[PDB]
Amino acid sequence: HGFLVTRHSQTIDDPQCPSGTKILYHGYSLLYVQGNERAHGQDLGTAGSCLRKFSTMPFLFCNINNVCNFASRNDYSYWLSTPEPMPMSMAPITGENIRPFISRCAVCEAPAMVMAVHSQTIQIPPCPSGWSSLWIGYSFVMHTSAGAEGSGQALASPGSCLEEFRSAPFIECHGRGTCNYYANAYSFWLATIERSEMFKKPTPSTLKAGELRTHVSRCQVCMGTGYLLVKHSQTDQEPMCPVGMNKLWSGYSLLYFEGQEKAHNQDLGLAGSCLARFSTMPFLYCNPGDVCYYASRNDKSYWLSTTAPLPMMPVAEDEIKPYISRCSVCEAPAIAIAVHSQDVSIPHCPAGWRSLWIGYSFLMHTAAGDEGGGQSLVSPGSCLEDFRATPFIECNGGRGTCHYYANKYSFWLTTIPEQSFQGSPSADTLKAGLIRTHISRCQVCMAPGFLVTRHSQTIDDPQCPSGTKILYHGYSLLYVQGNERAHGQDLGTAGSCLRKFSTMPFLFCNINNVCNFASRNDYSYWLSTPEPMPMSMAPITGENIRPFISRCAVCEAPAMVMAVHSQTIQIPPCPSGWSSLWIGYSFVMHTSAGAEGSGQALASPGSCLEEFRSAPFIECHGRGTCNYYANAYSFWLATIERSEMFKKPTPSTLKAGELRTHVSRCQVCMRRT
Amino acid sequence: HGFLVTRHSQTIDDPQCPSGTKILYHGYSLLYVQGNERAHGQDLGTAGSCLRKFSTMPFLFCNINNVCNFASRNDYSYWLSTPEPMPMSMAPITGENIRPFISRCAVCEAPAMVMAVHSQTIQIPPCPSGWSSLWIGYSFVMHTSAGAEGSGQALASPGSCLEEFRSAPFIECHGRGTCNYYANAYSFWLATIERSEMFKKPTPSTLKAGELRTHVSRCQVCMGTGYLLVKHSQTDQEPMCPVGMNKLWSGYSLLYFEGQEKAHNQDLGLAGSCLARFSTMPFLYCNPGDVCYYASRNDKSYWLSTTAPLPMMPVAEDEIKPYISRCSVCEAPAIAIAVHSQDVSIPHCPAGWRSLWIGYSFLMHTAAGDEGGGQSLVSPGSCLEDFRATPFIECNGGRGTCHYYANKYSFWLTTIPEQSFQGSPSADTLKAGLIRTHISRCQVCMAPGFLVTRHSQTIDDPQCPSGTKILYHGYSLLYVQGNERAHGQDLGTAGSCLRKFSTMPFLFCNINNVCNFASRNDYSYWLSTPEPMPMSMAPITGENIRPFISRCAVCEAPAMVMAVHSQTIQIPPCPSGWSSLWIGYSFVMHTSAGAEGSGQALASPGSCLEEFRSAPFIECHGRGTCNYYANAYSFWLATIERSEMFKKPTPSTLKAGELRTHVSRCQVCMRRT
Ligand SMILES: [Cl-]
Ligand SMILES: [Cl-]
Ligand SMILES: [Cl-]
Ligand SMILES: [Cl-]
Ligand SMILES: [Cl-]
Ligand SMILES: [Cl-]
Ligand SMILES: [Cl-]
Ligand SMILES: [Cl-]
Ligand SMILES: [Cl-]
Ligand SMILES: [Cl-]
Ligand SMILES: [Cl-]
Ligand SMILES: [Cl-]
Repeated sequence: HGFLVTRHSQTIDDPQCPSGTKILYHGYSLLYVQGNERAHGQDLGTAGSCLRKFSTMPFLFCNINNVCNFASRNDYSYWLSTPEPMPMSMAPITGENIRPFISRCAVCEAPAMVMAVHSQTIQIPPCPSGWSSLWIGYSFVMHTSAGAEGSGQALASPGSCLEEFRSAPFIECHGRGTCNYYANAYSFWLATIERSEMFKKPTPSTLKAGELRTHVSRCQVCMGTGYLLVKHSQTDQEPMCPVGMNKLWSGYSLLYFEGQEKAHNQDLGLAGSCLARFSTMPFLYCNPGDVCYYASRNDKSYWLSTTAPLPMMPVAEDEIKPYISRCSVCEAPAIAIAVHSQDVSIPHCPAGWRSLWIGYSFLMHTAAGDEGGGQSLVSPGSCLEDFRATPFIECNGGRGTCHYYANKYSFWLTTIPEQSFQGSPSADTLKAGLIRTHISRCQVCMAPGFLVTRHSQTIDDPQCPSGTKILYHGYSLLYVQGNERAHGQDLGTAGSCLRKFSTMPFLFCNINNVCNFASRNDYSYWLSTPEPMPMSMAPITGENIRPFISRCAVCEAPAMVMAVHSQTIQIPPCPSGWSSLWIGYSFVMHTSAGAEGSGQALASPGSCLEEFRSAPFIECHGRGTCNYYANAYSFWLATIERSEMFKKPTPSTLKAGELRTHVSRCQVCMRRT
Repeated sequence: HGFLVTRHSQTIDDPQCPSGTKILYHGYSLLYVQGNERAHGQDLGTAGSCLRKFSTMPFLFCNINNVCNFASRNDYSYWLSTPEPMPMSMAPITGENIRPFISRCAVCEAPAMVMAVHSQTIQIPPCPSGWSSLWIGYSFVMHTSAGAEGSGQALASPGSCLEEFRSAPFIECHGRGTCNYYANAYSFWLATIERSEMFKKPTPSTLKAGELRTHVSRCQVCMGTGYLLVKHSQTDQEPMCPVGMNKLWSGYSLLYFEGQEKAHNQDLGLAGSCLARFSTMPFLYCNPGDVCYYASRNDKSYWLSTTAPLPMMPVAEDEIKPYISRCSVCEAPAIAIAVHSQDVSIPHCPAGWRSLWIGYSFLMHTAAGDEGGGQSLVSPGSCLEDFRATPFIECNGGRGTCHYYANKYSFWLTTIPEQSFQGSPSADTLKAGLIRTHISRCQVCMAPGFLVTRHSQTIDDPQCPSGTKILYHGYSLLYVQGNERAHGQDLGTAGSCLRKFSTMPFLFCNINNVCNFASRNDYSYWLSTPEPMPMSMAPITGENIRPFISRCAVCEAPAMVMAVHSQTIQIPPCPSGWSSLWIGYSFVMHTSAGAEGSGQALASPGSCLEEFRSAPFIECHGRGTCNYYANAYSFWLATIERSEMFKKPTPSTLKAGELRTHVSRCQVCMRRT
């Protein structure tokens, strides 16, 4: 069916594909990139973390004036690293001296899906019954470096299970060709939690060389038939698995971690959002000097919550339990997806598809600072059965307490009374019994196969590619920005294809159970068409917006689909056993207002746009206006010569007529069945 | 008395000192720097914006392991620029080709204080009666570039009045030696506002070459005897000036602007916080292509507010007026300062000092996103007569509406029952009649002369320097971090010298009139002593914190004091007419948790620390713990060879025994009287 597993050696040698899997290609271990000071990661369990060609600057950026710049500002790349020591000078490494520092990786095709399980103890967690073992490791969850930017791993992804513990598991590289370790490069790991300690104030620990792994959770990567379904009860009782679905485990509903004031979220539809053991501080962090700190600074955790009444002051220890939502992870015979109506009407499941539950369209959230995160709209995690203005609670780390604070926001897709296009939303403030008719509805449904999403980048619906069948058409949503926090929908997922357009397709709700729609200064971003910008350069409003918005198709596929990238001007061939759906250009990330943005998974078809555009997306506002602004940046994978991988990038500024000469090419492929 | 004015030519030629002033030195126009992705600006009206030696990397950073790195990561510097065109290649500029792009400046000594006034029309505002004119210009307020980081000008500073309008008034440089213009380099200007339009929804305008200056406010820089006192009524009536103080103007209480999701604040004790004409969008912005946008995106403004009752929905147009606090700017015979008690007791004014009012210690604020700002604790702007859990209102730009949202926080210095040292704060949640006894009190008092603040960086009180007299001693506060936003107290100001220490010297209050003290995950930062870090490297608690905290003295001076910096290993001589108070090392900025931080004004004695330390400050938490963490970074001005100013910086990594070889030296000087 085309499942993939990616393995990282954390040495200069290629890792072997785990028993029962077969090699597709090898590469270098890409952790994340940082462009215009915004980080965008690649999950280490996915093929996008494995790049065939290294470079300290593997991407470039383009502006709306059709000018692209390569290695010509101040951007970063980050790579998993080897045991190689820092040179005694502690000065940045350049050229071929970089090579001994970069981890290698393997992309392998598995016969069945692959996941990680975590013990939250020093013991190895066993694989689920009937699942086969691929490797064991240490629970790696997130990381931060320059600017305290960073990214993290999904806790059910193999990428959260590193086979070698390192206080310094990654190295920082710069567009100018330098790489080094820096004292603020932090690695975050799941900590060991005793069941008896779950609802006690954490005992802080400062750990040094020789005792570090004593507090690091262990993991095992496992392969098994079927798929995973995750349910969150939003109550203090574990949910029941649907009829016929064996339960793997129950736990506590984890929404996100905050380390160094940087959120790292778990998708509520994935098993990483269901943690078996609760703590107000379930992780620790290490600096590169082999010193780790558990519950010894000012970090926090966030959990989906129950209807337990708002406390007057923070709750401590065992008073926390009634507040924490519970979850169950279940073995499913097919992949569950969410469908959203953007309407008062509940959306029906497609004909023949088994329905699992009905809910409300939960999109994103913010709390302390402007940190937060959001859900994938094709994930069941975006469909909460119970609407709640405040669906999560904050747990303040080493304090051992949890509380509701006034800056907690939830964001929900809105109902839209128009059949499909809302260019001029009307602001409103909603309370009490007037809220729910403005919250989009959803249903979670079991799909018979797989989904491929395609974007025309024109006003015309795209055709479904060969071997796939249309499910629905819509508009190309790139990301949203709520309360100054950006949240994307991967362009390879059905969440980037919305049946209804609005310049403001969401609203937000506060601790006082008041919701505000199109009343503040929030944004939506959409892939756009070749429609020329107006000569006036003034914002576009209302019905005049329609010619600018790209259309999309969501299609049913008989097998899995992926993107591969050449990092050259040549088209990369599809892997053996895979056939071609389309070709395009390697699209990595983007920023716009406030330098916020999002990006694509490099193994996702969403990182392979069929039409190169220096300005591939348009910015819209709750005010009912859209425009192209001069700070809209698109980032693409750069072309790299194998012989020059480790040499200093040669900076280049490209103009119209030579843009696509330095843009990596890609192909989208589906496993032949 | 030693007043200074700084002028920027915006060309390659030295500007002339304005009539009635005399030249001290010339240099290059430094706008801001960015280190570890955090921006720190120098107000263009101050001598710290005028650096004798240019470099694309004029600073270095040091970590707690006594290792310093120069031009060896990925940092930035920004400079006011000339009319020089971009090269046709649009590729980064290097080497001597940079020189034609950098503005020159002059630092001049004035016989009296200097300010800017703004018309908010296309007409030149007249100088106040009895004030003499120095130059006229255009109202320049803030700017953003890479990462949408940036900084801005105080609206009563000459730095807010640029003599030449430019859509692209500054250029971006990098540690690697490159400089260029980028499409996201935004300049923000005060807009023209008709009195009849003040409380109407803004009319958006997209402006192109040939009509840009039609919407740009004009300004005049003026010199006059005496000082300025600013009062905010916190009501819809203008405050009366104190007896004997002539009123210059009345206006509306401006707290901050938000452009590109980056706050730029006005000090509530300075005349820039009193804007004569209100608008929900009082500024516009330009990109470097000579295209400007007024009320055409998603920016906002924030104002001090009244007791007008919380509206159920946003208020529009003329319903806004009852909500906006009013202000008056008054001519004062001496400089008013705030003194804070950190106690239930109201602090008395020093003997002989005229008292102006009594209030509560207002420290900082956050609202949309995590943006916000704060007050200087020696400024009367930190002493609000009326405590308010929500002392400001948000105005949503081009919507033309204002509202109170649930994520608005105010932060206040706390009362502390200990005589001077609180190492273990006890968390509490406060409501209704139990709040006010926990809010520090203040009094605003007219000082007979000037103030100099000195830090011992030891547990011993420093001596007041020659020619000054002790006023009080305290502890060295570097900055605070509330709701993930950092807010500093310049080390050359009395606000960095607090009579009482706490790991959590503040609390925050929410829209529901509930205050939370030491209950979440906030921070305070203090200059520290030579006390060794514990071998255990574990956090320090309670009374054990005392040996680590630096002491300070606030002293009365007969004249103004400044810092000068050599950018070499040699001590810079005091200017002619000025005598030496102490020598030290050029200290620019710092970051710690979350890569947040603050910095010093380079003309302030706070940028001249007498003891160089790679780890000059310690991090404390509301939990009652303090520690040195590996991501604590100190940034210092680097040494620069005049012949190599425009050449590529040579990167250097320095170890113990050679740290001070690349650290600029400074001297603190007082005008002889
Ligand atoms: Cl770069
Ligand atoms: Cl470092
Ligand atoms: Cl912690
Ligand atoms: Cl709160
Ligand atoms: Cl909005
Ligand atoms: Cl723009
Ligand atoms: Cl650098
Ligand atoms: Cl650009
Ligand atoms: Cl605007
Ligand atoms: Cl709100
Ligand atoms: Cl706290
Ligand atoms: Cl640390």
